[PDB]
Amino acid sequence: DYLRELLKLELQAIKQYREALEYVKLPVLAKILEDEEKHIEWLETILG
Amino acid sequence: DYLRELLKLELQAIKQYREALEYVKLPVLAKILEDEEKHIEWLETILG
Ligand SMILES: [Co+2]
Ligand SMILES: [Co+2]
Ligand SMILES: [Co+2]
Ligand SMILES: [Co+2]
Repeated sequence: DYLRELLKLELQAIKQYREALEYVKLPVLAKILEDEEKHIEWLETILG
Repeated sequence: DYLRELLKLELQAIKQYREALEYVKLPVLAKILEDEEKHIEWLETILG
Protein backbone atom coordinates (compact mmCIF):
# COMPACT_ATOMS: atom_id res chain seq x y z
CA ASP A 1 0.00 0.00 0.00
CA TYR A 2 2.44 2.88 1.01
CA LEU A 3 3.95 2.47 -2.44
CA ARG A 4 0.59 2.65 -4.12
CA GLU A 5 0.05 5.81 -2.04
CA LEU A 6 3.17 7.39 -3.65
CA LEU A 7 1.87 6.21 -6.99
CA LYS A 8 -1.30 8.30 -6.69
CA LEU A 9 0.39 11.44 -5.48
CA GLU A 10 2.78 11.03 -8.32
CA LEU A 11 -0.08 10.64 -10.76
CA GLN A 12 -2.03 13.51 -9.32
CA ALA A 13 1.04 15.68 -9.63
CA ILE A 14 1.81 14.78 -13.20
CA LYS A 15 -1.79 16.00 -13.82
CA GLN A 16 -1.29 19.43 -12.31
CA TYR A 17 1.89 19.93 -14.35
CA ARG A 18 0.24 18.51 -17.32
CA GLU A 19 -2.50 21.12 -17.13
CA ALA A 20 -0.11 23.88 -16.35
CA LEU A 21 1.79 23.14 -19.43
CA GLU A 22 -1.57 23.12 -21.36
CA TYR A 23 -1.45 26.91 -20.95
CA VAL A 24 2.05 28.28 -20.20
CA LYS A 25 4.88 26.84 -22.06
CA LEU A 26 7.69 26.70 -19.65
CA PRO A 27 10.56 24.42 -20.24
CA VAL A 28 11.25 24.06 -16.59
CA LEU A 29 7.76 22.83 -15.94
CA ALA A 30 8.20 20.20 -18.60
CA LYS A 31 11.54 19.21 -17.18
CA ILE A 32 9.68 18.40 -14.03
CA LEU A 33 7.20 16.22 -15.89
CA GLU A 34 9.93 13.94 -17.10
CA ASP A 35 11.24 13.59 -13.66
CA GLU A 36 7.88 12.32 -12.47
CA GLU A 37 7.48 10.04 -15.48
CA LYS A 38 10.76 8.46 -14.63
CA HIS A 39 9.58 8.25 -11.24
CA ILE A 40 6.15 6.68 -12.09
CA GLU A 41 7.87 3.79 -13.85
CA TRP A 42 10.13 3.07 -10.95
CA LEU A 43 7.04 2.94 -8.82
CA GLU A 44 5.03 0.38 -10.79
CA THR A 45 8.20 -1.59 -11.33
CA ILE A 46 8.74 -2.31 -7.68
CA LEU A 47 4.93 -2.54 -7.29
CA GLY A 48 5.46 -5.51 -9.55
CA ASP B 1 -1.37 30.45 -7.50
CA TYR B 2 -1.13 27.35 -9.87
CA LEU B 3 2.58 27.34 -9.08
CA ARG B 4 1.95 27.49 -5.38
CA GLU B 5 -0.44 24.56 -5.96
CA LEU B 6 2.47 22.49 -7.42
CA LEU B 7 4.55 23.62 -4.47
CA LYS B 8 2.20 21.97 -1.97
CA LEU B 9 1.81 18.72 -3.84
CA GLU B 10 5.54 18.63 -4.11
CA LEU B 11 5.89 19.23 -0.39
CA GLN B 12 3.23 16.73 0.52
CA ALA B 13 4.99 14.17 -1.64
CA ILE B 14 8.42 14.73 -0.20
CA LYS B 15 6.67 13.95 3.13
CA GLN B 16 5.31 10.58 2.06
CA TYR B 17 8.74 9.55 0.74
CA ARG B 18 10.35 10.98 3.73
CA GLU B 19 8.28 8.75 5.99
CA ALA B 20 8.68 5.77 3.79
CA LEU B 21 12.36 6.06 4.03
CA GLU B 22 11.96 6.38 7.87
CA TYR B 23 11.22 2.65 7.78
CA VAL B 24 12.48 0.89 4.61
CA LYS B 25 15.79 1.83 3.34
CA LEU B 26 15.51 1.77 -0.36
CA PRO B 27 17.94 3.63 -2.46
CA VAL B 28 15.45 4.13 -5.20
CA LEU B 29 13.06 5.84 -2.85
CA ALA B 30 15.78 8.21 -1.81
CA LYS B 31 16.70 8.86 -5.39
CA ILE B 32 13.19 10.10 -5.81
CA LEU B 33 13.53 12.45 -2.86
CA GLU B 34 16.38 14.28 -4.49
CA ASP B 35 14.42 14.68 -7.60
CA GLU B 36 11.67 16.44 -5.68
CA GLU B 37 14.15 18.56 -3.72
CA LYS B 38 15.57 19.76 -6.97
CA HIS B 39 12.19 20.34 -8.03
CA ILE B 40 11.07 22.27 -4.87
CA GLU B 41 13.86 24.80 -5.41
CA TRP B 42 12.93 25.42 -8.98
CA LEU B 43 9.44 26.07 -7.77
CA GLU B 44 10.18 28.73 -5.15
CA THR B 45 12.71 30.25 -7.51
CA ILE B 46 10.17 31.13 -10.15
CA LEU B 47 7.68 31.86 -7.33
CA GLY B 48 10.18 34.59 -6.61
CO1 LIG C 1 -9.08 21.65 -17.08
CO1 LIG D 1 8.05 12.44 -8.36
CO1 LIG E 1 4.34 9.06 11.29
CO1 LIG F 1 8.45 16.57 -8.23
